[PDB]
Amino acid sequence: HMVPDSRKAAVLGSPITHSRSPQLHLAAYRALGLPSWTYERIECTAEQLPGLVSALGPEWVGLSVTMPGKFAALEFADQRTDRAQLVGSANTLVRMPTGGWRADNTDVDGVTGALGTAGDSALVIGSGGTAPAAVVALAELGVQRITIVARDEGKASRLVDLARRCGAQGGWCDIGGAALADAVASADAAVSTIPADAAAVYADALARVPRVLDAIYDPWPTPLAQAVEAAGGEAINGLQMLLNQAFAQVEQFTGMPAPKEAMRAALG
Repeated sequence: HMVPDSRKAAVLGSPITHSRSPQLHLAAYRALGLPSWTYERIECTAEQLPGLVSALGPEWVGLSVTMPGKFAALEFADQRTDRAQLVGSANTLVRMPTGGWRADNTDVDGVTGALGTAGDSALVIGSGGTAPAAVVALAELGVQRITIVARDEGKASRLVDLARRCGAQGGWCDIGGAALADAVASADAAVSTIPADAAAVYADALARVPRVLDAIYDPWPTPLAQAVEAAGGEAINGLQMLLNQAFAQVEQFTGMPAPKEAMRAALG
């Protein structure tokens, strides 16, 4: 009954059925020659997360964390990356060689990896819970200006503040207002964080942004993507954010380069 040792990982959150993390990680571990590592789903509230992680034994190598637990994960960890602190939340907990848990935010990699570059002037469409990672990612892509295109000036102002704390210029553009055309005319890229049916209202107005990362991937192409493509631009969907989020977790958990083709085969 001599067998190789193995490690345990999981995704924590609630609801926990939509996450693709188990699929992408098991596809990676099998490609990396670690077929006995396990990756489970654990339903977990923000309030439950610290007690849950605190009790895990040394065989637990890493956790992915999704809503509603990302703030709690950052607070729980005894070490955190600078970019997780800057985003203000963590979607990743990695066991350290000598026992601690390190928090990171690879949602940032989702956007930097999916987009590649965002040029000099980038838009974030929306002001909801995924917008902070988009802002920090755009700043990490070296954009000079981040414009928050959203309806709620209050939620937008907090993202403008974050853009500036990241070193970029920032400002707000009312999605429903007269200033949108000028924001689009000078934009090099956009990240759209809102649902497809909400973005469809503004698809023609956003069509001229040359490169658009749409967080939505089902159905595809979205109305937004269709307009961008009809205008000669490039539309990228949210599966590429999920892919690039996962690359970084797999590398941190296994210490091996991400098996990218194997993970692409599991993407959907």
